[PDB]
Amino acid sequence: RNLEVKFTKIFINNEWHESKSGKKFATCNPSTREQICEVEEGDKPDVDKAVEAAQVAFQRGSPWRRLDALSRGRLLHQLADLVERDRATLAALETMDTGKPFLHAFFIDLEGCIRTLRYFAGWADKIQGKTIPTDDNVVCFTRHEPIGVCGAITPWNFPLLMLVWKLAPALCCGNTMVLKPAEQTPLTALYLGSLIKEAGFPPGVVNIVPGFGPTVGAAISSHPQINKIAFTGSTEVGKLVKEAASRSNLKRVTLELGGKNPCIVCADADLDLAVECAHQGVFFNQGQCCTAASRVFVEEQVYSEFVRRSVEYAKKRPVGDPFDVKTEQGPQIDQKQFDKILELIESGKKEGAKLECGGSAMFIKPTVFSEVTDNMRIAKEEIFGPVQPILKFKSIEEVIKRANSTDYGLTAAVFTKNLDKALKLASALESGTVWINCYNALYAQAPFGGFKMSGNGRELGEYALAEYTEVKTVTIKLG
Amino acid sequence: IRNLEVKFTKIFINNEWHESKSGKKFATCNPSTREQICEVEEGDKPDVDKAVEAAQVAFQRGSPWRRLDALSRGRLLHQLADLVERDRATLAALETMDTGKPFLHAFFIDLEGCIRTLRYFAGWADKIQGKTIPTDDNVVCFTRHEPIGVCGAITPWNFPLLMLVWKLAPALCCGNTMVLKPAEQTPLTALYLGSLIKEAGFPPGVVNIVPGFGPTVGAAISSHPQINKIAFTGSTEVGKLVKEAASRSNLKRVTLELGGKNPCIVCADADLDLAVECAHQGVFFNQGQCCTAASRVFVEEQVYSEFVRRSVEYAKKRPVGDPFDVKTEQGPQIDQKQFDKILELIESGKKEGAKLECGGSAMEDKGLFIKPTVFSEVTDNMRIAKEEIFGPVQPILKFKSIEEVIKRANSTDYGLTAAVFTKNLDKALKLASALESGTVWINCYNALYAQAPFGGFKMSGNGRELGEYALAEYTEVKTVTIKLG
Ligand SMILES: NC(=O)c1ccc[n+]([C@@H]2O[C@H](COP(=O)([O-])OP(=O)(O)OC[C@H]3O[C@@H](n4cnc5c(N)ncnc54)[C@H](O)[C@@H]3O)[C@@H](O)[C@H]2O)c1
Ligand SMILES: NC(=O)c1ccc[n+]([C@@H]2O[C@H](COP(=O)([O-])OP(=O)(O)OC[C@H]3O[C@@H](n4cnc5c(N)ncnc54)[C@H](O)[C@@H]3O)[C@@H](O)[C@H]2O)c1
Ligand SMILES: COc1ccc(-c2cn3cc(-c4cc(OC)cc(OC)c4)ccc3n2)cc1
Ligand SMILES: COc1ccc(-c2cn3cc(-c4cc(OC)cc(OC)c4)ccc3n2)cc1
Repeated sequence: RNLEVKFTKIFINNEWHESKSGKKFATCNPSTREQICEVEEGDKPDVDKAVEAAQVAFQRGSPWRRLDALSRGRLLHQLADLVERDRATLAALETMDTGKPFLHAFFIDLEGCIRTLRYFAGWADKIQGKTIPTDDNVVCFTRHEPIGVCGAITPWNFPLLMLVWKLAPALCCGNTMVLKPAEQTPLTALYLGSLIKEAGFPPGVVNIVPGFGPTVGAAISSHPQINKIAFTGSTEVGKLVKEAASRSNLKRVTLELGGKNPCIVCADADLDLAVECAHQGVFFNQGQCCTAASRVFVEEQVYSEFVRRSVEYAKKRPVGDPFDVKTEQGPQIDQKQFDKILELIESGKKEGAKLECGGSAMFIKPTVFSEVTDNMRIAKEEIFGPVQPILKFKSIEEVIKRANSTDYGLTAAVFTKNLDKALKLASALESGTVWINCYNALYAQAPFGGFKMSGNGRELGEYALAEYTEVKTVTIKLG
Repeated sequence: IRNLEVKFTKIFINNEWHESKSGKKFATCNPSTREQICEVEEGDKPDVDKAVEAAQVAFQRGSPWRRLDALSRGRLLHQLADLVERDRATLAALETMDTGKPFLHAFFIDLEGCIRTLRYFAGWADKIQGKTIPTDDNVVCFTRHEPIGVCGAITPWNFPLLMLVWKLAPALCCGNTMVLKPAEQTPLTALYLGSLIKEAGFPPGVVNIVPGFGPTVGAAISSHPQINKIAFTGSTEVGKLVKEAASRSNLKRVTLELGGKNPCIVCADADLDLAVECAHQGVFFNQGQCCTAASRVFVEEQVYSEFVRRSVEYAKKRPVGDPFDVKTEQGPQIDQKQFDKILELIESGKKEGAKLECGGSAMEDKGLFIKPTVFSEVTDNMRIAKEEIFGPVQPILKFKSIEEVIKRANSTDYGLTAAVFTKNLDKALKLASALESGTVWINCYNALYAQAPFGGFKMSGNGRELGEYALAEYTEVKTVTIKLG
């Protein structure tokens, strides 16, 4: 209920720290506008410090480096155990900090945090190079060593999850990390730093430096002693991080960004499954989600009954308090976007699109657009709010071209009972994940990540391990 | 072959030759005789835009190329490698003409390396393999390793045709399409291959070649919003530029290979005669102008002197002269910028206080050649020891303990390659593990195989080439996750 925030400082070498400037910023609560607490405002000197602590704890011969590969997973299981223990604490904090429904934060976010952690615990002693057939007198092989100090920079929509998805793989491969969390949502990250010292990782293996994007985050992406970065958030902000990494240190960068992620309904598709899952992927977590559906193509044979059954759904879903055990949808975080959404609601009005339900606030009331075309703004642009822009199509080959036309591509969900229509579509769509008769079906063992401008690199899979290893070749010649 | 005329100097788009949309041209010179081979078309963004739209369409869904069978793709690559072998002495000549590589070197290394690489990756085409992943009882989930799309490739002058092939083979077996820009210093063989690409029967628009200049064609490729992936072999300087440009627009995926301060450790318990021979050809091969050249040579005290003495006779004994001669080992350096720039670094050596055991100045001024040069008593903070010299210079150093030289070699930001010589099982391996280098040879030098990946650690690269690992850089992972009733 009323839960005290106990950790608010820079986490470095498993000791709690103050800004080298003593500056502080103050996270608030989107549910009820209320300053939660005051967190230390780190910055380049603070970063500079943690990055050194990471280099030391990564140095050869350190207690971290010498750990038996399986004891690396022992820790990772220990940390997951702890997360498991203090689970609702985290769900509570993550709710206070983001305004997610407390259950949503308890059964999705933290279930994902716990599962993702143990999955990569598995991999710690299964990271295998190759032994390669070359010449008769030559032993050749490759090792998959850890890259070094790893930079993690995450968004406020799934703070602890987006954070674990980078921490779990990075630590099993045996890097050390400097973590830098949103400003909107720094609480759960800072908690996990307690759990990290408790499970007993060596000091300096993980370090957290909360603060601001252009200050702290930008210090990371430019730092000469960080060897890799993982970023989850804004397309355009990723562009800069890639740039800075390139200008300084040539570090390895992997990004996960947004997208106009399509949602395709065929004539023979289960309609209640299609309509409802199209709903879960436009209105879940208040519409702000890496996996949200910018576009919803529907074949002419089921258009109106699709559009009709859709508007029935929007009006019945409960809004209100986040600690509500009867709600689905809390508030938005930063009104900076609140403006441009219910502006975009007029974009479709202005270009000739029927608005079948909703279109203003009370939060925003869930909205639905029929008669939408491709060229309208409300189908050209990502929307971090509930806006269901429903289009129409004759051919499978038609919607293939239409849905693939944007420069983004992180998610596509297809709905059909037909075997040929399922597979033909999946193979064609230029999307990192293609879901079929389901939405937001993320698993810790299937890689997530972007095609085209939705990012580069993958996360959550055996493929994740690639982004946290440098491949060394040994080539030995005998006499 | 001697007075062989250059047949190929135009731009290759959709398997048609072309002139500059501009009309301009530019010359390539023979560095051995310092005279002009001929003029090639100078491309620019409007040329690059032409080729990209070509490639964009040869990769379009249902293209002859995309509907093509997977093993047939393999067959074409095997087909193109046949042609190379046939026209091998044409190409190797062209390569020596353009670069002053000893011709025999280009025919037994360079071109050999090209055919072998084309064949390895030809073999990977029907064996690009994704995963099926267990998840819940009611879900089928699996991954496909789709091709990326239009892949830029941009390569230097030190191995013009080999650096091109290292990218073309994997990308082409993986089902991509390509816009290639060779170095302006060395455009001849990249064009010849384009002739063979067409003969081998590749669909038009699957490979395209626009020659021209770094800032002009190069950057137009790196920034182009419809190119989906770049490979770059070149300098660290240009390397940071190209990754930056890709970041600024279209967020392309970028893989980079760019030189190093490549350590060559020689332990006291070392076949010394092998160490001098390999750490000699290691330093000096290809006129010392190599991505993997040997720059800092660490030797243990117990053997420091007699190593140096053995290195210095090799240096004088090793033949320099006409590339077409069958007894040559070191042709000329590539151009005037390099020759002066290397000659200058020599003086920093003299003037930073290091015994000039041999050579030390250029010879027979009417050529672009340099006396093979050795140094002694070279300390760390010294200039010959901190910077990539791209030429014949052999700075030797003293070292005491293993842990001394582990720390000393991982002191740079580079780390493309390293050699270690010892007979000691634990030394070789302890060194092999601790060195921050991409490849680590042991009791050999310059041992590249297509099956083994090659690439940089730290500021020497991102990603790899020539291995099953190259496929990673030319495929995009998709996850298909089906749910059942
Ligand atoms: N003003 C507009 O036109 C407009 C419109 C809609 C949405 N938006 C975007 O919505 C975003 C919502 O926040 P978000 O976290 O989901 O995305 P984001 O890109 O802001 O996420 C950035 C993450 O990285 C850090 N970061 C921020 N700026 C950085 C920089 N310049 N260099 C390095 N690291 C940096 C932050 O601390 C946070 O961790 C805003 O950042 C904003 O760009 C803006
Ligand atoms: N006439 C000339 O300008 C000229 C001639 C000889 C030598 N040089 C210089 O000699 C050095 C030799 O370097 P190297 O060839 O080993 O590698 P490099 O990094 O100089 O060039 C690698 C390749 O990158 C391409 N490139 C160059 N600059 C680029 C840019 N800004 N954007 C995009 N692509 C670009 C070029 O076509 C070249 O083939 C370079 O400094 C080179 O430019 C220049
Ligand atoms: C309609 O009722 C449902 C209630 C609940 C679920 C449901 C989804 N879940 C997802 C995870 C998980 C793990 C992640 O990283 C591994 C990422 C991620 O993002 C979605 C989710 C864990 C548990 C879970 N349960 C489905 C249907
Ligand atoms: C003294 O006994 C020998 C035994 C074996 C060899 C030997 C090594 N080789 C390496 C290549 C090759 C291939 C490349 O790409 C695949 C790149 C590259 O660049 C340096 C070289 C080609 C031929 C070759 N032969 C020599 C001498």
